[PDB]
Amino acid sequence: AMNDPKVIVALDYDNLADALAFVDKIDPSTCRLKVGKEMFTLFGPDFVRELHKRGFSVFLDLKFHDIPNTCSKAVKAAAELGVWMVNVHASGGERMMAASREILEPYGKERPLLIGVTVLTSMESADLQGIGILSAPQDHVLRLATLTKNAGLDGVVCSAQEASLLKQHLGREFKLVTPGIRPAGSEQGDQRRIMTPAQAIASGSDYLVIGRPITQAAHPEVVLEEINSSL
Amino acid sequence: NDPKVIVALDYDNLADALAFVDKIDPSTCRLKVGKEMFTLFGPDFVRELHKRGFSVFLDLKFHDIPNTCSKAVKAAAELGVWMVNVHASGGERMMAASREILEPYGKERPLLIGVTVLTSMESADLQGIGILSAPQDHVLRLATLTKNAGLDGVVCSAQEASLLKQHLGREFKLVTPGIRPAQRRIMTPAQAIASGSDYLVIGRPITQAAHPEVVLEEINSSLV
Ligand SMILES: [Cl-]
Ligand SMILES: [Cl-]
Ligand SMILES: [Cl-]
Ligand SMILES: [Cl-]
Ligand SMILES: [Mg+2]
Repeated sequence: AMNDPKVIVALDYDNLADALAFVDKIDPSTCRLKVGKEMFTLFGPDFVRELHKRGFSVFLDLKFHDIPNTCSKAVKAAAELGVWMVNVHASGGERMMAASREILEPYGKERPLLIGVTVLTSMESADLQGIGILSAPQDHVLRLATLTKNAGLDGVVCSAQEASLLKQHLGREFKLVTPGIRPAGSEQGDQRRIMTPAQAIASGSDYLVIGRPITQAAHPEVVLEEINSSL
Repeated sequence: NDPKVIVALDYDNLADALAFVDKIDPSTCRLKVGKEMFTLFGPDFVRELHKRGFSVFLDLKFHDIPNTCSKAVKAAAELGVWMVNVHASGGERMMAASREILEPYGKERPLLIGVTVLTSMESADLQGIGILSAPQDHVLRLATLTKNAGLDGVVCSAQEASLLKQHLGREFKLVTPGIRPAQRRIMTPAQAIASGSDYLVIGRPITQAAHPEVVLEEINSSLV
């Protein structure tokens, strides 16, 4: 029953000082941080180490996708860095995912959570047909999420719409990391067509990745506490 | 000039990697930095390789939504790398966005190369991820998608090279791993270049050699 902040703040800064100036405004007890391909390619593991020094848990969002040997060694490198969560493309296949899980076994209970990416949020039918996928996107997402589960991974990134059905098929403990949700207290957070954070969590999301609504706030600390209180 | 050999640097230790690079001349080869060394040692390692005079293929196979993939590719251009790759399975829009963001970096911009079907994927692996096409046919589809997006070439095997070169043209670059300088089942460097490969990615045959600079010199002389 330890502290488990549900909001993961996306850090997508092209400047290190701006990024750290933002982190200075928030508390590690109230959120987690996501470091993606942009900030990692620009600033590397030293940036992640600085976030760790500040006491934050980090989701290293690099979506590794390579042959099993290479993908597993990259995941091992994430474990050497001491990250809380790391992701891989399920499209890399079952053997790639299983090899990545296997290599983390020696890191014990503190090992990174290993999460699969199914179909990127930017992709719709047309984009999928372009890369040779003819099945309906929802069915393909379920295929890839099931592949991840069967490879022994800890969870997947998924939309709020997908969450309940994924828990039903894959288990109550399978971790669901959900992007695209806006604070109810923000502008366009009152819109009904997209789930609020409370609705997303009720639907099965375990974590909510949120970016600009927080990083652009005058008082991101206030926005986080409001999101948190509502969950 | 244009060294055709790209040496794979897959070390889990910085000192060991640098001791190896100390043995070779930057005029005789290029270097590949992948997900393992980049995750462990980051852009500072790539900058050290540039300081030593080497051109680098940053092999991180970016695969994300177009905005994010393009920002990662821009980060590669900011680092000054010679080549960077992305997964063609990220789709045409992701690849085109990555090319567009490189436009202002001029002629010195990183070459942008697509990854088609990973070497690890045979028919059974492909079925598992929702692909029912023969792997060779899927490679051709994804390589064509890469060219359509305006990219500079693809990573491809010795088996795939001549067919891709014939179909997609002389100027579309083919970067080929798995080659071994002289079993007869694996192509030699001269055989691969003749088959259409533009660059060769070579690992252990060079990194584990008693005299890596001699292996490189022998490979380079065999290509004419
Ligand atoms: Cl806070
Ligand atoms: Cl492998
Ligand atoms: Cl996008
Ligand atoms: Cl089948
Ligand atoms: Mg504070």
